[PDB]
Amino acid sequence: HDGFQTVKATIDWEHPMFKLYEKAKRNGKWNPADIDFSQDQKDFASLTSEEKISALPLVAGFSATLDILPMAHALARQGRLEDVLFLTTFMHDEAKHVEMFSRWQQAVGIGQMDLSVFHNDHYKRIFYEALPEAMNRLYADDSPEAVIRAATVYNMIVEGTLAESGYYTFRQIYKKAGLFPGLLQGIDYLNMDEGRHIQFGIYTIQRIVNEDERYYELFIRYMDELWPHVIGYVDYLTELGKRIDYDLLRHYVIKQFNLRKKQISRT
Amino acid sequence: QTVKATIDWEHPMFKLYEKAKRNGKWNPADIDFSQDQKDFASLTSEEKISALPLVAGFSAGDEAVTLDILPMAHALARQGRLEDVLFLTTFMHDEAKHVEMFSRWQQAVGIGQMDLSVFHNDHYKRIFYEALPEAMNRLYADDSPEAVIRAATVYNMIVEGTLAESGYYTFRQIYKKAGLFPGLLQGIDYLNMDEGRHIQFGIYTIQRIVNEDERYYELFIRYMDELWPHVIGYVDYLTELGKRQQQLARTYALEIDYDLLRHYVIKQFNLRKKQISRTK
Ligand SMILES: CCCCCCCCCCCCCCCC(=O)O
Ligand SMILES: CCCCCCCCCCCCCCCC(=O)O
Ligand SMILES: [Fe+2]
Ligand SMILES: [Fe+2]
Ligand SMILES: [Fe+2]
Ligand SMILES: [Fe+2]
Ligand SMILES: [Mn+2]
Ligand SMILES: [Mn+2]
Repeated sequence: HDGFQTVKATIDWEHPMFKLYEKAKRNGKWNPADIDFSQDQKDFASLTSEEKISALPLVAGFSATLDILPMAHALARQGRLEDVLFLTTFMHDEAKHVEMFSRWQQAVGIGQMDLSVFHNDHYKRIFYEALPEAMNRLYADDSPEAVIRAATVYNMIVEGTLAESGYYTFRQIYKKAGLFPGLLQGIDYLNMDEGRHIQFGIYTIQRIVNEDERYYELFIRYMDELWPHVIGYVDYLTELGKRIDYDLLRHYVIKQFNLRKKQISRT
Repeated sequence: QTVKATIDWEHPMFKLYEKAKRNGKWNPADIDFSQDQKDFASLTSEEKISALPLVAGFSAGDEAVTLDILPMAHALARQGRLEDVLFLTTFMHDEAKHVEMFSRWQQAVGIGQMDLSVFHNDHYKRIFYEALPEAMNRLYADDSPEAVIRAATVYNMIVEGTLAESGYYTFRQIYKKAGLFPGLLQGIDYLNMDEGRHIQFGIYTIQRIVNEDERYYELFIRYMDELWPHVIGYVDYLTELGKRQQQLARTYALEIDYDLLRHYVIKQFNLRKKQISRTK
């Protein structure tokens, strides 16, 4: 350490990531331990076994360990105190996301099911390969390019495209049916958390584009490199369920993906 | 069915995570600092500096540990200790709020542009600028029992368990007694509660490692004593600063017993050693 900002100066109170950190503290007090899951257990019990099986592929998607931590290292190493302050709320959010799904699986009795079997090739290419490789790269390579790639795979694709669509899917299937109210309450808290996360992704990608516009084009190319595995995983889930409007859900994915591109401007 | 569950609900560090969530909802943005600002204004310029060395110690220290906890969370996730990692997210968020609280107090009392670094002497720099980050960053390449005990000893048992605990006692002994800085002390009391969980994580980490090989207990003691000369060396310098700017003690009829505080620092240090046993 050469020195410390809160000794020489203050926190940059006007920094957008400090203002995002404040929002996270106000809006992130929810606790998975407070959610009533007893109705969810009775709803899963009340399902024929045909209906129990059809829910597992989508739930299997969410069963995927502080994925953002290397970004917190890289940005701390650069002296971005406000970002680090925000990223402590990002990490705690993700601990609560693992907690909520774990508790819900326990309540409905599938926490010991090996849900891995519903991860096809395209899923694994995103969650087993591109996400951890892009984030871990940042411990050795913190370049403008490496940071945009990390934020694209994780914040714009994994959170901003796939998770968003999964949450919308959960409301479209179960909220309408009046099923699984504890799960849906959890989903709504996760969806609010993930909004701040996507905003950190957008801000990170953009303060870089405000440097050099060549990177805006890296952003699009990286977004486009991953698209075949987003839609390839979506199609596999579509196929399994048909064996609930699957064509408006595939359209929501496409909608979300192009909407992520539009939140980064060239100027 | 057929696989192990994701989370061990009974693990001691999951229990600690659940308490951090329940007990850790305070927000520095809620603290009323308007009486502090009025208290600081009314001080003579001699009285406006007797508190600043300690604030300097805490602002930097809280900043340092916010940056420097990240390797421990890396190492423990790599060892598959999911429940520890869940707990360490509350630990990390706690420390960001501690840095926030101190910066807000500096900002509110009008000293936001003042460079408080000058109150970091040589021994302060050797712990917070130097030994803390080195021990923690080591865990990126070397996550052995030995490296983990050293990190948890410098961070939890010395920095939190000795220096910070003693700093909080100092604050209550001088400013709570005088009725100064009511917002700062409200923060102090919040920080003190959080830090109980942080020391407990250090105790549990250090102990689970000693329970495997007893040779590590002795490493622990040696690391504790290696750090002591810079602990007491920083404490002696702050003592020297207070004895020389006695105007705020005079004004508020405070008998500041610098030897009582020095004994508290010695107590805390011997007490952190005692909370680790050779056997178990
Ligand atoms: C069954 C209908 C299929 C159509 C909708 C497909 C979208 C589902 C996406 C589920 C994957 C979400 C993965 C969680 C990401 C994370 O770890 O934050
Ligand atoms: C005159 C007696 C001096 C007593 C010692 C005072 C110590 C000052 C505080 C500096 C340490 C702060 C470390 C922060 C710990 C954390 O944020 O986890
Ligand atoms: Fe997220
Ligand atoms: Fe395919
Ligand atoms: Fe602490
Ligand atoms: Fe000395
Ligand atoms: Mn999440
Ligand atoms: Mn602290």
